[PDB]
Amino acid sequence: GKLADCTAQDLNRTELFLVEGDSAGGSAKQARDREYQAIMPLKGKILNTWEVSSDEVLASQEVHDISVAIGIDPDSDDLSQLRYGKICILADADSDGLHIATLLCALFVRHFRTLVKEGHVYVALPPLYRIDLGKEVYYALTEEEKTGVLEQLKRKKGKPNVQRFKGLGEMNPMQLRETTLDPNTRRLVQLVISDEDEQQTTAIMDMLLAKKRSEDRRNWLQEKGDMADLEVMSDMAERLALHEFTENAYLNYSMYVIMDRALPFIGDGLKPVQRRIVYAMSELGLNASAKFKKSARTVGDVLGKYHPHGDSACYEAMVLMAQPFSYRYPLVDGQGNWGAPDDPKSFAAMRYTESRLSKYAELLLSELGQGTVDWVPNFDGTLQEPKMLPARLPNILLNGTTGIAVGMATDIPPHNLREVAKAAITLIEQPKTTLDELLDIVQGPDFPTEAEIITSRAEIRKIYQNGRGSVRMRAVWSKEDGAVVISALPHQVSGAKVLEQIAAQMRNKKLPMVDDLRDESDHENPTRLVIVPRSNRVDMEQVMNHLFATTDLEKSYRINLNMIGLDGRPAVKNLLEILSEWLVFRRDTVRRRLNHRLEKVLKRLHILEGLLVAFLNIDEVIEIIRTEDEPKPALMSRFGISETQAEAILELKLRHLAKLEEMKIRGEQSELEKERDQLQAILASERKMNNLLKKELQADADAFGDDRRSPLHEREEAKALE
Amino acid sequence: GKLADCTAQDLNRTELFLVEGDSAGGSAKQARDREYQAIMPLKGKILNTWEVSSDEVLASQEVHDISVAIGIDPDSDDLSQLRYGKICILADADSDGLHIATLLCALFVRHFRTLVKEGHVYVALPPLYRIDLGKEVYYALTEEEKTGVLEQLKRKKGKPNVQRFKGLGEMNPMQLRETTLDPNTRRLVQLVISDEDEQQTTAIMDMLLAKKRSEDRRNWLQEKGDMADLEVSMSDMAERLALHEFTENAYLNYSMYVIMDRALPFIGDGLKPVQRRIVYAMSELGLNASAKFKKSARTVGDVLGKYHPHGDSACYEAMVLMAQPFSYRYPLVDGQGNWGAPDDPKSFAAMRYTESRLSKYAELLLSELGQGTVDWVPNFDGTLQEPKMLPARLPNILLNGTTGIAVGMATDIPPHNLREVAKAAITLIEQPKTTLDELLDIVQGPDFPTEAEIITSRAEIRKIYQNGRGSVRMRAVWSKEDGAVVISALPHQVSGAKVLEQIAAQMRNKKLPMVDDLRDESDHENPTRLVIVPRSNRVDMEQVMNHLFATTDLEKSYRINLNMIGLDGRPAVKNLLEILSEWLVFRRDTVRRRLNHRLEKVLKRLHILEGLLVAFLNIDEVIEIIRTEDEPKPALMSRFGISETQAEAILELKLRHLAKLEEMKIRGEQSELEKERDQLQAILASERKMNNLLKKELQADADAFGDDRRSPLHEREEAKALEHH
DNA sequence: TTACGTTGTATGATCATACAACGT
DNA sequence: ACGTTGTATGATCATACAACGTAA
Ligand SMILES: Cn1c(=O)ccc2ccc(F)c(CCNC[C@H]3CN(c4cnc5c(n4)NC(=O)CO5)C(=O)O3)c21
Repeated sequence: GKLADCTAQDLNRTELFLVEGDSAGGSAKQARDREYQAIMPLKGKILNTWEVSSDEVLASQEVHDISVAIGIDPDSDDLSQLRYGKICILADADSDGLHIATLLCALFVRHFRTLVKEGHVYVALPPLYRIDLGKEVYYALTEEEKTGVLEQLKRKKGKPNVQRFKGLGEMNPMQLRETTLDPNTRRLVQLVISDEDEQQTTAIMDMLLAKKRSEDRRNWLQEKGDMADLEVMSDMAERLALHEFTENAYLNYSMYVIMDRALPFIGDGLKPVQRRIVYAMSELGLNASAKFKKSARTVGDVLGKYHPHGDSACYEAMVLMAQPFSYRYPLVDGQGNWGAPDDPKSFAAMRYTESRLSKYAELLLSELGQGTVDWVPNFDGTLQEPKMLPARLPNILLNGTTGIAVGMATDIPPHNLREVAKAAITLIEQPKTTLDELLDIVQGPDFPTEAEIITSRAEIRKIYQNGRGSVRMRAVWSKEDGAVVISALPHQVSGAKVLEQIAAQMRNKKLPMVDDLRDESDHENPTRLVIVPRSNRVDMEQVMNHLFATTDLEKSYRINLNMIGLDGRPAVKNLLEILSEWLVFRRDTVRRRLNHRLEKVLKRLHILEGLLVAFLNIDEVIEIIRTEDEPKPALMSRFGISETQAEAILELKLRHLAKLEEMKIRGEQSELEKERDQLQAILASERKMNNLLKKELQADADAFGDDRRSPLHEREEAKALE
Repeated sequence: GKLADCTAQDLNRTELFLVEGDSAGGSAKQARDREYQAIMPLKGKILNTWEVSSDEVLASQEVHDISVAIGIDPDSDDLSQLRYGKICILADADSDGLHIATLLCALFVRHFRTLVKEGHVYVALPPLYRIDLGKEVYYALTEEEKTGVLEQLKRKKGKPNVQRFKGLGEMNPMQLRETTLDPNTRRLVQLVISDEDEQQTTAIMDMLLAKKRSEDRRNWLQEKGDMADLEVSMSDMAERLALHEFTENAYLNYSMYVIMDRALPFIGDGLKPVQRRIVYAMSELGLNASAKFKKSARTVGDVLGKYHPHGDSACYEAMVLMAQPFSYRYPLVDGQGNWGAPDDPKSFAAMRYTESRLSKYAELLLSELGQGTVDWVPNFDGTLQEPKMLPARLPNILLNGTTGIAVGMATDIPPHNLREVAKAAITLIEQPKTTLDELLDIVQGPDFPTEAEIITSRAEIRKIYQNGRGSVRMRAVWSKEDGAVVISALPHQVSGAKVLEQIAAQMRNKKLPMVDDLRDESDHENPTRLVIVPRSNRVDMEQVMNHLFATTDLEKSYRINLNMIGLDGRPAVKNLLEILSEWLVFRRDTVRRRLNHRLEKVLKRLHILEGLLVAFLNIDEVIEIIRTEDEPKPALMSRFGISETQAEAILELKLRHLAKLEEMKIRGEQSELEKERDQLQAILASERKMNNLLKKELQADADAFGDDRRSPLHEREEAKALEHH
């Protein structure tokens, strides 16, 4: 039993539901009104059928099963020949479910135009959130309706307990039946194109799901976001046009992917999943000095506390943060099979691996508790998570992330820590610093390989001025004992792949100067593959140039400095803009940290003053406590003391009545007064704060920095043979 | 995978390593000596190859990959020269790894006996424990001397720790190379079946790896357990070993681990270790019955990273089984999401799309956990503590029951009614010399979580509960409406869809031409409603029902094997009287421990209160001593004849407590604690008082958690109707 | 009369997609 | 044309082990 069939052929009311996965499929099949309804499970996502011919959809198995399970052949039939009466799209209310629904809708448009023109295609409106503040069960579908509860929430008892349905599997079968399956209360919407909106629907769908219209999708997203800035409805409708449903669903999915899935934040240089992973690891006490713990617990904590997504993506992000060959400055230190340079994805499983935070990760979490960043409730509302991290160094450039989203993408390469820190310090010293001065300090990307960067300085200047660009890297080809020994490989290049590519040269004998191909790599020499050419009359250097031109020993890397800025909007920024925005972020975080410490110092100083007042009149204070029935107001009135100070006096212990504790209090008061003076002076003068920032950056660079790994030297274009 | 072949054909020294999986495969491939060694991954276990013919081993991919990767066809001969000289087994030192090694050894002996006689079979001895103090690489596997190289760290920093390395994944590739792959430090052992002991080896292996002789292996296990007051000065280093020793020891270890830690429940809490770890981790997560639901992914991660060193899928399956009402008579887990269906129990969702919490019944296992009721043991990493047992207020081993299969033994404990078992326990406490028949007058028998009917006679049930082993039978519950048979209840673990398919198969084959309409009128209001409409009112529907019972799944049998781990720590088959008596002993022990814990707390607090009152009487002198003496504790002890803990309590008193209201509160606390101490000592001093308290507690638990019997017991005929010319 | 199918903790892996952007 | 980079949507397979009941 792969699908679910009914026990009736009456086309009047027979219904088929296309669900996301068998996790929801089980709930749908157990909650179904069989002989009336049917459920068809799909193995995950489907394929964009807009840019594929109607005769060529015979490769995927989900759509093949749909075609066998549906009367309509994939071509434009228009005949009735229908198995199930009503065809419904049952996709989860999350943005990813909306994307799957949009893909299914595109498939239903390019191949089943009759099923929409006749009016037999329906879309389910499943809820995503349930609010239970009492006997006031409330359901919502989107975050824009999960925030309208802040209106009728005029209660001070019975706190709301929001529950987010992770798709449909989280939903109980009876709840799913009542919301989206039982016709007496289900919110099914008939999707109609009609002659009035046929052209409009075709135009919008072509704009959305086209491989070449991505520019017009960027324009669409920009325009809608801009007019959303101005104005951030559901009228309980039984029918809707495709041009509205598909447009809204793809807008939601694109915005979610752009701002919550694939683009990093300028401050911490992390995508949301990475931030949640690091925060959950910190909350587990998995600091660099702690003992290793199973990655399974970390993944479970991330999924059950902050991230409502899959296991595999979280584990892949963890491995990427832990792999030295993927991250220039890894955030995770691991024990076990954490991948290999030739096969990065050959890592073990969360049951057979141990993980801990790296020392570098301290630069993202040292100031987390000192009111530095804003915090937001999690999906269930039972916890709080940091929206950002107090990055002491600009991790967006030191490590860099590569990601692809809807409309946009990003390919930020890593850079050297010390050089970027020096650039930031120079920018602080001279705010009106040109890009060229910074490029004289950073010189460009610093990949985690000992290979060479061959792109010219002028091209790098163009890339760092316009943002977009491409860099190129080569190999080290130094000769020892008359034999060529390759010691360093380009980034994301497998030695086995290079050997297999060279084997094409060996078999085709385009260059018959070779005499063997062996890999003598060992633990002492990480990569040692020896290629023995002819004698010393052939000038093998040009043959190496040809090999660079043909094989993967010289490769290019895209650069797209696209990120979410402090304004909350994606944008492409140059080196100067990135550094300025990160400096603003660091100044803000340092100000918040200083204010937090100042508040703590002032409160403790007030308490210490009250304690000293109590110590001066200890006998009278004890007499008042032992004689007066309400000693707190009496203490407040007699000594002109505050309620918090009176409570501190009342909470003093007998052991503190000794003179040594009084001396300790006096010393603490003196030190805290000096600290308060220093903090107030720093917060009052801009130059003092700039000096503090420069000192912190220099100290962090000296304590956590390292030398450049990939030297930058200009090289020729190579290329040969024709 | 792609067998990661080497770049050399020298048959003299080429080595192939069989690993347990690509998780360990990556580390092995990174730890390999290039063209000197090779690694072939295996997808878990393969098969017991002892009782399979030499022509039936070659298959699609399991044995075929090994045979191709080695060249030697399993023909007991043909020792050619194709791929690799030496064949090595790289299995983890854990009991499952020993099982894998035993299976591989069976495959290599029953079909490649020449490859062992000539000497080409080696076993790796990888370490399981790691001490990580310094920058001096340490590896060693052992259990008798949990010391050793540790002691050579009396000149560096750091305190002893423990790393269990899981099975192989936790090892770093370089660590794997140093331990079991690089010959300069590798500890490989050549497995040789000497010609002098071959007859003995075949005798042992036939005892071990036989589908039918495995049953009577309990005598081997029983003897080894009995001879526990003996132990091998260790096996030291031999550089070579006989299979008769290696296979016997490995299979003994694996069988003991499966019996006592994987498949048999403990008599006290009635739980297998994985279930206990799940429940404990849920309790430590605050997932009480009154708490909010949390994602099962977090629970599984906690179980795997804190207490259970095994796979996630098995843990999730056990959790789902504990949560399904149609699987557990008294479920321990309450869930939100797709937690399965009675017709498709394994159709549940995933731990990312489901929420879980402990059930109210689970309180009966954890309410007294925080006291001194149970023993605690360090976990695998040594950074936490785990309860060896749970303070079961009721005998969950009989109320819920578990079914499991292990090496040598198995167990099929059926569920029972809570109230009936509680009444039986109360009667046993009242009359210790109560016969089995008297208990059976209260306990009617098993109580499955279905409204179906139990048809086995009372005498047969008595025989089952007297001899332990037996079999029970259940028949569906059906009712006639409008002259048509309506089935309302189905037997346990029976899908309605399966019954409908079976009856439709009979209808299509026209075995029963008296039928006229087989319909499924099941709905949410009525869980099971299967309607059989016969062709008219002259058809003997009773005989057709008897035929269906004899032929379809409407009548099913259930094995009963009351095998469990007793308080002695040894598996045994126990009868109803033995189970009840042993659990009563366990409950008495736990209650005594709880009372002693509360008594100790009460006495310590009374001591502190006495010190506080003494301080209150002489507050001025105490304050003067504190303000004048640098070390006030000995001075207070000398002046007031007071204890060190009392002196510290006086020093930790707050100024707000110096008021008269706090003194009155302390005096009231003292009076209440004196009464509590008197009551606890009276209960602990008299057996009759403790027995009365136990009866009261059992009755209260039965009244708060009990329910009526779900499966009535009514005797029915043998059926066996129709199917004749 | 002899071969298959369960129950349940365990050993373990593999399959099809979206989405932007450039080099081959 | 294809093949990558990486967070995301959802699943699929081969076994051990005891003990009885179909069932062919
Ligand atoms: C994992 N595979 C393979 O290799 C090979 C083939 C294959 C075929 C179909 C499949 F469908 C799967 C996935 C199994 N089904 C996934 C479960 C596991 N899981 C989860 C979550 N969080 C965890 C954890 N497991 N494990 C821990 O230890 C703690 O964290 C879920 O939520 O769905 C497969």
